[PDB]
Order: sequence, then structure tokens, then C-alpha cells
Amino acid sequence: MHVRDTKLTVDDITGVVGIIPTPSIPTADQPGTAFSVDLDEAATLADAMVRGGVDVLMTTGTFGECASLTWDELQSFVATVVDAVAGRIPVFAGATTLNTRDTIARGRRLGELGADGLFVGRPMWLPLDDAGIVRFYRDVAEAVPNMALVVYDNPGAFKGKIGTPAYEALSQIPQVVAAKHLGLLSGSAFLSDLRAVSGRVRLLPLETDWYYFARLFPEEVTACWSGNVACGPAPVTHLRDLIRARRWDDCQALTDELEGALETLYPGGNFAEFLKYSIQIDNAQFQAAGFMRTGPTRPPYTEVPESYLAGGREAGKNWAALQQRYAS
Amino acid sequence: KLTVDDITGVVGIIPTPSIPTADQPGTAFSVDLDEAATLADAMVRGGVDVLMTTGTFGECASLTWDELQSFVATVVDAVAGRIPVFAGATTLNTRDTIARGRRLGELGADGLFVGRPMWLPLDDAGIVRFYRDVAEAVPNMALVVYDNPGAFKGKIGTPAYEALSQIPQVVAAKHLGLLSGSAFLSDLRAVSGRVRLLPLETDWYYFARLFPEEVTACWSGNVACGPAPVTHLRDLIRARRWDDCQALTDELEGALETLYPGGNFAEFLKYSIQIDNAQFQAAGFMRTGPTRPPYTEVPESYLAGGREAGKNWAALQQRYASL
Amino acid sequence: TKLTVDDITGVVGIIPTPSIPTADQPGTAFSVDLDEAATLADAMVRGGVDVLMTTGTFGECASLTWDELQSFVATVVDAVAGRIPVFAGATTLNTRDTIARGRRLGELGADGLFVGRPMWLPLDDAGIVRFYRDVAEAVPNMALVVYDNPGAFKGKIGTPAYEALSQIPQVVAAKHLGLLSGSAFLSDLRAVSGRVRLLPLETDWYYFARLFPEEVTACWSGNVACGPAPVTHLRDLIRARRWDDCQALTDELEGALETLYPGGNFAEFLKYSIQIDNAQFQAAGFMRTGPTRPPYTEVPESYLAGGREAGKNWAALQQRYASLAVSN
Amino acid sequence: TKLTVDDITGVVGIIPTPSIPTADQPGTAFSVDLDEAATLADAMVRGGVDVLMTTGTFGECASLTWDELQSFVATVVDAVAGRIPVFAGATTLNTRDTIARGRRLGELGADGLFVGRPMWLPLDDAGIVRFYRDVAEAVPNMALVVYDNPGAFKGKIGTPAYEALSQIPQVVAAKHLGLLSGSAFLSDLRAVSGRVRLLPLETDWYYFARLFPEEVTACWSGNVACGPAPVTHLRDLIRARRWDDCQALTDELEGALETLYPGGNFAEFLKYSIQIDNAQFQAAGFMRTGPTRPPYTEVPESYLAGGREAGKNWAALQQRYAS
Ligand SMILES: [Cl-]
Ligand SMILES: [Cl-]
Repeated sequence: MHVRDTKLTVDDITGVVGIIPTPSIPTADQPGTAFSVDLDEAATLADAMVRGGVDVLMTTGTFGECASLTWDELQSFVATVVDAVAGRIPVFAGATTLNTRDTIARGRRLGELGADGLFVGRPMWLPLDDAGIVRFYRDVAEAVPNMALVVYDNPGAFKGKIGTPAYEALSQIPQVVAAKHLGLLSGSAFLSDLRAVSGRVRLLPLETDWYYFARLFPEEVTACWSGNVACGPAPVTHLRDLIRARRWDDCQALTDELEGALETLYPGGNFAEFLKYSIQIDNAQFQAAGFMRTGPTRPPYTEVPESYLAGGREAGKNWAALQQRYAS
Repeated sequence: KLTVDDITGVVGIIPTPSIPTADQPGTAFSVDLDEAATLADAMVRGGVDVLMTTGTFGECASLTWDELQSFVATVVDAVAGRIPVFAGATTLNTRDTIARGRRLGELGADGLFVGRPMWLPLDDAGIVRFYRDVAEAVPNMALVVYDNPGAFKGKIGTPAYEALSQIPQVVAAKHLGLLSGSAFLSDLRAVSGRVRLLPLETDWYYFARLFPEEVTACWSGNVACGPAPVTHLRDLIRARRWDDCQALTDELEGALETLYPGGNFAEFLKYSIQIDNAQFQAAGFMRTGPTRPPYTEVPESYLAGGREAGKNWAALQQRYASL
Repeated sequence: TKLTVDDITGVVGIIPTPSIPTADQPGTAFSVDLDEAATLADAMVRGGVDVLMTTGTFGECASLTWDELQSFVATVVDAVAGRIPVFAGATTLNTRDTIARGRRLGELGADGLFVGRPMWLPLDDAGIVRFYRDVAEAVPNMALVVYDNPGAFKGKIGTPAYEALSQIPQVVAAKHLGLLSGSAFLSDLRAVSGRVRLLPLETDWYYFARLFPEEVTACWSGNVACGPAPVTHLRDLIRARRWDDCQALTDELEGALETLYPGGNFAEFLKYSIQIDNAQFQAAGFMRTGPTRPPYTEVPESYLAGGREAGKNWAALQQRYASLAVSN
Repeated sequence: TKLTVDDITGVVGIIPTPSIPTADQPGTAFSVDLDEAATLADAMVRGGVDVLMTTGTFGECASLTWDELQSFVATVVDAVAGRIPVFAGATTLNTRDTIARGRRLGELGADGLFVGRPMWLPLDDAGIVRFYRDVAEAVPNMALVVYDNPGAFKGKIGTPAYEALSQIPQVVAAKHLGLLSGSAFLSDLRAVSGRVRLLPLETDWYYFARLFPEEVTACWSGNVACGPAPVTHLRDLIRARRWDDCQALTDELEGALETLYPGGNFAEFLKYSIQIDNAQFQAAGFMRTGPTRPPYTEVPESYLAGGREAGKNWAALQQRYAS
């Protein structure tokens, strides 16, 4: 270990890894808007996640509009989130560009602004094979050794699922402490990737299947990721505590409740179609849940079949009732 | 300003020349600007009609902004007004593209060769809104629409082309030709002569003979291997020498057949930056270094295909430059 | 066989299999309207169709019983009475059953076989060549039309396969894709070097025929059973090099058929081509048929409406070009 | 029928169709080794297999003649002699041929049908339900195992189709995908609410049995013909809730089979699974069989080696646990 390296390890990734959206002002869908981040809501939201018991906070994944925020907006938003968290929990800043050098340059500045790590996708103009994927993450880790890294394994967004041999290599990179994974959406690969990282990387399933992997692999699968904490974090923190207590019957009933709340999200049950518009559908979910306030999404992802927003709003309202139940 | 009428003949697309350490993530500026100038001047003197920079194989993805603006400025200055210059500008969102497009126009580019954000795919409505936004924000810039289904996660719809043909700034589209045969003809009908739809150099003769009033231009990503084969193809089409066009077309397809690993189109697209770079090196018409991070990994045998294609084309360049 | 590539010229018409009103019931032992089949085949001869083909995809090659296929083919062959070549569509799950069906259809008087390939697993080019060579060697008295249908048979037939298929004497034509796969059409065309007739679409024929007049002397049409007059006229226009007329007619054909594809979605039409085409044949009123056979009976009603509207539009074209010989 | 979901417990073994040495010749009219068919089926009973099924994908349902399929199923049925339920695999291109095959198969003594669906056009969820309802109604004396193979039949059965299928008493079980489609396995599982046995793979049965001990009380295995002892032993460990042992043995089964997928590519294996599995059955030595039937005889030779290695690795596990 070097005094410059990140102090965070796989052991610090435990419990709920919450991913928040980037709150937006009412003119956020206009190309002429110079600055579209609602910074008051951002700070209140970040603080709400700490007080609600989120264990790790991440920003600006896909639905966080990593793609469409300006660099000025990304910096200001992350700095506001970091100041609001005040070091109480680790903060991973979502930084994904079209190439290795811009990602490195953004990652250094985000560390300067006090983020503890980076939630990093990968360039997607062309797909990267496994050798290309490992070289990218190693490049980022060597250039910014002071940042921990959460690997963004999103096959649709980045044009490919990260291979098991790539995970084995990623787990030798000390900065890599976690990966946002697919859970049962890629069930066989999740277990293959799990063996490949040998407890050196925390592989994060979904809130809707964390219990299944946690029971089967209690020593390894000790955290999940959730993009629904901004609808209210209480259903997921409670799942964390049910798992910790090994109340498997209670875990199953809560898990059924979460999937039930989210079922309307996918238009006509079509998951590939939800991914086509995940930014727009999630935004209507966050609005409807009423736990945070936000405006429209940013250019260019403003156009969506109106009926798809119906599924988002129902899912938000469904989750609101869960939040209210478990907020006690 | 530029209109559809200004896009005729060979629309050449050049790569971005690179210095020997271009493949290192710690290299801050990787463009060989002397080569960029020499290459652009060579395209003008070799008969290229319209010059475009920084599409996919131009490494629009992996250049830094400082690299892109300094490369565009050098190309525009070396061209010195002789032919139109379209700066390739493509980012992950509308607002960075507009901001890049404004500065690129301020640096003297005549237009923008624009692809669209692809983190999420855009539907026909989101695609039309993106190009309208750009055109309204940079009204002085003509626009070449970048229809690349694999890069941008979907083929631009015929209804989308219908709307794009109502935006005056949209003067041309880099299209797929026979790789999307039905769409090309459907799109060509939707734009109704208001947009120049550019097929491939290997497809151009077929579409020009069938639609001589509308398909009066193609694009070529091979001009940096030597533009003489394609400018010759242009003159043969203008003269309506269909036998000679067919024979030259077979020569062009013959030269490039090794570009595709096992003939597989889709494998080539996954590595088109790496494979094209090897072709430019071997053709020897220009010099360049390796590719930029992150696109430095590629099955070695795919590079052999690009090199042999580049050597094959260099032979065509020598044959047709002596006319 | 006596047939060669030279015998494949003009309009290769593919017809559906006419059905009785109870054809959609699984308890219907025999569902072919044999009277209408004979009327249909005769009208194809009388209307100028140059080659007749039966039981492709929309002809329900999959869902007819073996007894239905034998009887339908016998009726068609007898009504054609040697006036034009007849290719019986025979496609099963394996080489041996296809060979068995091929020999029997030859005994009932068909001149050749319109053959797709086994589809349970995809065949690679070696497997594709072996299959057709097997069929050709076991039934050498039957000419062959290769059914190149990527969706049905799980892949596009490769250009090296076409090179090998062009050394088999029985192989005289291929039902191809035209501009739906334009680069491959021209690759396959070079490969066969005039030994196989590569049949594009009726909407594509003019383009390929103008560019390659010595080779692309024929197309296939699955619309003849709505009335063959527009397609045979297109043949006559191409033979007269009336290119402006060819372009105008091609537009009229594509125009009549635009409502075939729901919301313009070609892929969605292909999931229900049997059901939609059946609606088209009914509405066009050139032939009479009942419903489709099990298992292909379920379809959104909206998709049927688009097929019927296509049928009515083609009927107007049939009325126009059928009377162009005698009118004003 | 008297068979219900309650009778589908333990190892559901799927066996291939033994072939004679000239089985790969299209002029061979009858290619089944019936003596080997009888010996294997008996060996499956004596080895602890709880349910036997024939003529799925690797059993070459596609490429056997009807006369072959009858004779093979009859021979298996006679050899089993009522000891365990036998599901005859019948999948044709249409409803009526499947039904008529299915009636004959019940007349030859099969207890039910292992049925995949017509695949020339893909069937949507309503067409899937109608197909299986039609078969169930035409031959109500026959229990049915639904064959959920998305590659073979052009689509994963939708969860709404499973909800409806679970109202058809004849439908007792489905050959499923386990962690290959884990999210859907669970959705389908909730939808059937214990009225249909959803069969995961032998390599993830332990995971699903531990989580759902009262529902997922059976798996399917396509490796029983390499020796059924490793899989019946897994059944016993699962019943005994010996989870540590279950995990280690699950790892052993995965380890023995890894050589099967060319360079770890599952989709590549599926393109040649009949050919590759054939190599594995020969190598394991538990049964003898000739080559595959037309048209699935072409396959890269290295893929076969990967199947041969898997056979030998499995034969070591068989010897270990047949102890
Ligand atoms: Cl002409
Ligand atoms: Cl337990």
C-alpha cells in the first residue's frame, strides 16, 4: 500500500450502495439552459440518504444523466453532494466519458472536489473487448491511484457484458473495490464473476435479488446497489437489516414487495424497451414517489412514448407506499 | 451558406494523424499537425470535393477537445478555402455538441459532420429534436448527418429523414448504401432532393445510374490511402461510362475485401478504428502513429486484413494517379 | 432434370395454400380447398406467370399435413398441365424427411422443389451445402430453388455457400432478399456466376435488372395470388427497358403494400407474416381462402387490418393493369 | 391423466438416441441402436433416475424419422417397464402433426410428452398457450413437460404464458434454464404457484432448492447418459440439506463440463450442441453410440475435443459417486 493510494477497500462496501439521480430545474429540458442542476435539492437529497441509513452513495450513472450533464454541472453537483455528506459515508462520483484521457482528467478533478471514489462506466462509441476493458480501468487506476473505483457493468449502455476473465484481472487492481452488476438478469455470470474476484471486489446485485445471493454466499455478497433510494431509502435499508439478521422468511416477503412495486416499470413487461428510455421513465418515477422533487430530463433524452411514463409513475407511487410503511 | 447543391462529387473523410506515443494515456497532445496539414492539402490537390474530419475512424471519440480544435484549425488553414470543410463534432449530449460546434465554426470550418449521443439510443423523434437543436443553435453551420447504426445504436428512420429534410442546415447524410439497401432508397425518397444522401464509393455507381439527378456524390473513408481511384470513379459516373464504372467498382471492392475478418461485417465495426489505422499505415500515402486510448486492443489478424487492404489500394492509387 | 438456370426467367409466382372455412381448427383432418387451388394455379398460368412455386412460409409449408401437401401439389400440377414449371415447396426438420417428401412430389408431377433447410439448430455454410447436395444427389430428377430466408432458417446463406451451391446442377434459382440485403445479393451474384438465378423482390427487380441485365432476368412475387397483372407488366417494362415506367410502377407496388408492416415495422410483420398475408389474400378478392392453420392463428387485429388494406390497394392495381390491354 | 406436478420430483433425466455407425449417412433408413436404447434406459432406472425423457434437442428430435421415433420410444418404454415415468419427446413444425405423434406415443406406453413448439414462425404468448392447450385437449391422458428453449423455438416463454399454462392440469413440468435466465425463472416460478415443476439445471438446482425447498424439488439433467450417479447424489444431498456438500458437488459438475463451451462461449456451443454432446456421450463410456444424423454432421473438430474432455471429466465423477 502507498500513502497516496485510496484507503477504501472491498471491506468498506457493505450494506446499501445507493445511486441517486441529479435533481433538475424546470427548464432542464431546454438546450439553451446554461445550468440545470437544482443544487438545493441535491444537498437535501444527499443528506436524506445519509440520515436514512444509506451506507455508500454514488452519483451520475445512466439515470443520473452522466451523459447529458455539462462538465460545469457535473462538478458543481458532485461538490454539492460531497459537502452535504460531510464525510459521513463514502461518495463515489459517476464519471464516464467517451475516452480514457477525459475520464482520467474528470476523475482527478472530482477527487480534488473531495469525492472518495469514481463510479466509472467505459467508452462506448466502439465496444471494448475484455483486453480493452481491463486496460481502460487499469489506466484510470494508475493515473488516479487516490480514487477507489466501482465498475459499471452495464451491457446495453456500453455494448457488452464484462467477461469473467476481465473480472479476474480487475480484481488485481487495488483501487477497484466494487462492481455494479446485474444480479439475476445475468445469473450464471454473476456467480462466475463472483468466483473470479475471490472476495477482492464486492459484486453488487439488485435490491430484488440481493437476498438470494446473500443467503447462498453470506461471506461475499454483503451489499447491493439500489437506484430507488431517491424514492425513499427505507425499504432497502430494512432489507439490509433483515439480511444481516438472516430473517430469510422476512427477506422473501420484502423482496416480493419490492418486485411487486416495480412491476409496472417495464412497458408491457418489456425490459429491453425500458432500457431504451430508462432516463425518461426513472425521472417520472422519482417525481411520482414524492420523496425528492425534480424537473424534466436533459437534452437529448426528452422524448418518450407517453404511456411509458405511466409505468414510471405507478412504480414511484407503489414505492412511496413501501417507504411510508417502513419509515418507522 | 452551404446548401445541398454544394455537396457533389467525392466527400472524403480523413483520419486524424497521430504521433508515436498517441497510444499512451499520459500523452497530453497526440496529433501530428504537420501531417494533418500535408494530408488535407493532398486531398484538395488530389481532386476531393468536400473534406470531413473526425468521424468514427477519425477518433472523434478519443481525441481531447484541445486535440480536436487544433486539428480542425490546422486542416481548415491548410485547405485555405479551396473546398468545403466539415468538422466532425459528436459528443454524449446536445449541449456539448452545440458548444463544440460553435467554436469549430469560429475556427473557420464550413459545417459540422455530426453524429448523435449514444449512451441511450435516440428514437426518430429524439433524433430529429437533436439535429434541430444543433441547427437552431448554430444556424451558420451546414450539417452532414452521421447515419452509423452500430455506433449510435440504431438506423435513422425514414420518417426521421423526412423531418430532417425540412431543416435548411442539413445538406447531406453519410449513409450506408447497399449495406442498408431498402432504407437508402426509402430515405432518398423522403428527403426529396433537399439532402444529399451519400452511399459508399463501392455502391455509388449503382445508385447514380438509377438516380442521376439525386445521387451525385458519395463519401469515401479511403481517400487518405490515395484519392485517385475515387475521383476517377466520379469522372466515369459523370461521363455515364457504365461498363468502366462497373469494372472500377469491382477493383475497389476487390482491394478492400480483406478489411472484414472472415468477411464478417459486424466484427469489423467493433474494431474499425484499429483496423482502419493499419490500412492507412500500409497504404503509405500518409504517415501516422498508433490509435488513441482506449481503442488499442484488437485481434492481430484483423490488423493483417487492414494492412493488405491498404497495400491493395496503394496499387490502385498508383494506377489511377497516372491519368 | 431438364431444367436449368435458363428456364428461370420472368415472374416466379409463389402462391398461398387455399383453405376451407374450418382450417383454423386442430380437429380438421384436411383443410385445403382443392377446387380453389386448381382455379388459382390456372389463373396464374392464364395471367402470364412464368414459374409457379408452392408452400413457402406464407404458403404454410410448416403447418400443412403431409397428406395436405401431397394433394395440394398434385392438384396444382394437374391444373398447370405442364404449361409452366411447377416447384413444390418441401421443407422439413431434417434431410431424410425432406428427401422422402422430394421424391414423392416428383412422382406427382412437380418439375422441381422449392426447398428451405432444417432449422431446429442453425446450419453453418458447410452444413447448408451438405444438406442441399444430399437432396440433389438423392432426387437428381428435381430442379431446386434455394429458399434463402434468414429469419425462418436462422441465418443468411453465406457467399461461399452460394459458390458451392452453384456447382450443383440441380440448383437453378434462389429466392433471395434483394435490397433487404443488397451487399450480399451482389456478392452472391458474383459467386454463382450466372449458374443460379438470384431472384430479388418485385419491388427491387427493376433496379437489379437495369444494372445486371444478363443475370437478373427474373424476380419472385408472393403477391400474384392477389392478381398477377402488375407484376407481369413489370416484367414487360423491364424487357422493354422502359426505366421511367419501371420506377413509376415499382413505386405503385411499394405504395400498395405499405400498410403490410405495423407502424412501418418490418420485423413485427415477420412475426405474423402468415396471418397478415392471409388477410391480404382475402381482401384482394382474386382468390378465396379461409383462415390459417394451427399453430399460427393468433395475431393482433390491427395487423390484420393493415393486411386487408394492402389487399384492397393491390386489387386496384390488378384492375388497372389487367385492363390495360383492352381499355380506353 | 393421473400424473400431476407431485410426481415430478428428483432427477429428470434426458437421454440421447443411440445410433448405429452409419447414422450420419442420409441413405441409412433406420439408424437407432435399439439394443443400446434398451440397455441405457434400464441403466438410468437402476442408477436412480426418477423421471426419464427422450428426444429433446440433443436427443435429435429434429433429425429422427417418425418410424425411428416410434421404435426408439417403444424400446425405452418396454425397458423401463413401469418403474419410473417416461416422457416421450415430440416436437414437429405444427400442432396437428405433434398431436398425432403424441397419440401414437401414448399408445406405445409413454406416460407423457416432452414437447417443444412449432418454430418456423415464432409464436407469441397467446400462440404458445393455444398450442399447448390444443395438445392437452387432443390427448388429455398425457401429462406434458413444456420445453422452454428460446434458441430452438425462437423465444423465451413469457411469464403470462406460464400463468395460463399453470391452469392446464396436463402441464406438470417445464424444462427451464435456471441461472441462464434467473430473473425469468423466478418470475415464471411465482406465476405457476406450485402447479408446474420448473426444472433448473443440475449446476444450479442446489441454489434454487435451498431458496424454494417446497417448489423446486426436481432438476433436469442432460448428462445422465454419462453416468447418473453424480446427479442422483446431488438430489440426496439436497434432501438432506447438506448445503456445504451441495456447493462443493455443484462446483465439481461445473468443473467437469467447462470444456464443453468453445472458448467459454455458450452461444457457440448451442450452434453445435447435438454434435458436441454426441462427442461427450462417446467419451464418457457409460453408453456406446455412433455419430449424429443428417443434417447436423458438420462441426469444427476442436469443438468435439471439448466435448470429449467433458465426457472424460464426467466419467471420473461417475466412478467417484457410484461407490
Ligand atoms: Cl441506361
Ligand atoms: Cl439455511
